[PDB]
Amino acid sequence: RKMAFPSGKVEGCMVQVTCGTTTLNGLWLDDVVYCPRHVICTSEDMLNPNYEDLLIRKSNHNFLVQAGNVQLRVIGHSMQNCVLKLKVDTANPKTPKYKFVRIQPGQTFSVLACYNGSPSGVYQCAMRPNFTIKGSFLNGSCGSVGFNIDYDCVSFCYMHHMELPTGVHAGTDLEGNFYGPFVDRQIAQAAGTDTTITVNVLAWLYAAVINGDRWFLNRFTTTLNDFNLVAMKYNYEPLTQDHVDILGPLSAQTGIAVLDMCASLKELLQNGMNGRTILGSALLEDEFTPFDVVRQCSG
Amino acid sequence: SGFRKMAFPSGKVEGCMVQVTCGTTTLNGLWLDDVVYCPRHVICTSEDMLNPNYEDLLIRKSNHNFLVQAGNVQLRVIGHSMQNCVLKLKVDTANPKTPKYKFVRIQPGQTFSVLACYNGSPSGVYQCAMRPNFTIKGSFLNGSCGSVGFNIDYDCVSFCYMHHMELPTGVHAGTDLEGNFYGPFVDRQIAQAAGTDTTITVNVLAWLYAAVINGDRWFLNRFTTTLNDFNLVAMKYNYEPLTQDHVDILGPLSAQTGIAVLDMCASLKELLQNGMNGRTILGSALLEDEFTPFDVVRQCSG
Ligand SMILES: *C(=N)[C@H](C[C@@H]1CCNC1=O)NC(=O)[C@@H]1[C@@H]2[C@H](CN1C(=O)[C@@H](NC(=O)C(F)(F)F)C(C)(C)C)C2(C)C
Ligand SMILES: *C(=N)[C@H](C[C@@H]1CCNC1=O)NC(=O)[C@@H]1[C@@H]2[C@H](CN1C(=O)[C@@H](NC(=O)C(F)(F)F)C(C)(C)C)C2(C)C
Repeated sequence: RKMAFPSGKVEGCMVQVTCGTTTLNGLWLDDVVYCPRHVICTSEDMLNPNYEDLLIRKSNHNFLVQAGNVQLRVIGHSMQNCVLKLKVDTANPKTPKYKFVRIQPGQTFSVLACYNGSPSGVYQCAMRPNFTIKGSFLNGSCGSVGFNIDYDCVSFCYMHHMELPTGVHAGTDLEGNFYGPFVDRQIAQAAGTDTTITVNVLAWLYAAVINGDRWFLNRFTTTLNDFNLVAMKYNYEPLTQDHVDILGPLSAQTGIAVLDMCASLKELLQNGMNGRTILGSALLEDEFTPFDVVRQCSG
Repeated sequence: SGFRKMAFPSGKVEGCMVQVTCGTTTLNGLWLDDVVYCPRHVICTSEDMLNPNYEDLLIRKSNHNFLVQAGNVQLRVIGHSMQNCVLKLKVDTANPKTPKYKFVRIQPGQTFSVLACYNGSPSGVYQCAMRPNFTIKGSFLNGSCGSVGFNIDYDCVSFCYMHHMELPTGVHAGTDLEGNFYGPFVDRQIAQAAGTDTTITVNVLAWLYAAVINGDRWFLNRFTTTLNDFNLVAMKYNYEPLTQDHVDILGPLSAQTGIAVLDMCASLKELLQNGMNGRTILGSALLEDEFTPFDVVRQCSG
């Protein structure tokens, strides 16, 4: 099934940041708190903000940072793209090993949804090819982060900023650069047409084969270039060299060449599933990555 | 908005997980105060699991045969007792990370989070429900026993499940923290099958309300039905009956959407008799039944 990473290492980094009456969540690592810069905005400000001018008027003593009800004094502030960086007087004793990463469309991560600095729930999702995520976020969730854990290292990849009219969500990496062509202004914005994540569908078919569900395999293969041109006709993402590489381990485990699985997928796309299921499903799953299959099938 | 299968944050439980070893058998334990809880079959060899004499096996053990590891540090066992299918190991150090907690026994249909662990180390968290046939549709591998399921209310962890075994159909079975199995199963390595399962009707309706709150409305219709006439059709399709307490607990979702519970029941009735026409609800091709009304209110309202 779809699992989240254990959230404990991130829970110990969640704080709340307040300007005036505007409050959201921040991320406390060592002696720095990271949060969306629109915390410095009033309601009217958000309709058409001048962030450079709003920050010039701000001082350290205007920022209220709290871990629980314990205040952390801000001793410096700066803006990096769409994130604020607030230096505080206390190094977080629960800081884990960590890094900041910018992920690619199709990569999955866990989200720790927080409100008023208080973790509320954890769920798994993926960066869509149109650079949105199908999240679950209510008022006050901004600053919630998405992450992956490898070994003892937390790779932070997403911070939440906004919800689009179609009910999907958009945000930045931890250097404040939006995923996608979105801006942190309350103005009409729309997600592009989404596509299906082909590398992930393939990983899910490999998973099916590993579990003994393999009726969909044909005795044919294709060329990468031929597969990519046909895939786009069904609103499927084309494969990159990196996609073919990260499928290597699953190809080796099953002995099924990547391009042979591509040929099997193409036949599925052309003829559908004749009232048949794969892993108990009539829909092809596209939010399980090859890493997810390995991690969840090996423990 | 949006709607995801959501688990509780797992940090408070991660701080309680440890490793327990007997001979060559290793699994997970739950360290609360100065006691470690774990499945009793940790004391079994391969031959023992095929036909265990648990009380005899435990009388023949001593404290020092139990190797308990928290992180990289060994804890010294100073006592041990057996409560049903659970072993309690008294250790000489209290867990400083112990949360406020209670042990509860849940009813079928209720949901909970599972923190899957291996060798005392947390691996993943996911949301489950207690099936009507007392199994759970988990994801557990070798070494996962002693993983627990829980809910959190404010700052209090309610432990409701500890993992013990996997049935041949791939569903899972375990105990409450008093060591009593959910369902008619035993901690012995012998073929065991579960009763026939049913769908958790009140949960399906809560999820239909979630789909409406999120703008997925295609399955609604202009009709209503009586509670009894709905239950007749539900039971025909192997769905649980809907009680008046279930109707009441759906009230707040009915109020938010303006859709009476018995109006939604008429839509579910039509879904059961006609199928979904290959359409989806909240991106699902099947009716989801592992969100309670509380789960939906909490995620869609706050
Ligand atoms: C931050 N706590 C929220 C998170 C939102 C609220 C409901 N669900 C979410 O994910 N972010 C905002 O309120 C941001 C903030 C001003 C407006 N905004 C929006 O998300 C708005 N959306 C847009 O303006 C749109 F459509 F362009 F995406 C809103 C209409 C409130 C959903 C700023 C700076 C974008
Ligand atoms: C605990 N570490 C494992 C967890 C298992 C391993 C595979 N997936 C799981 O959830 N539990 C066990 O190994 C228990 C333990 C001996 C046998 N067992 C089983 O789960 C076996 N099942 C059964 O014998 C059956 F059919 F009754 F469910 C197994 C065939 C190994 C899955 C005991 C005492 C039950």
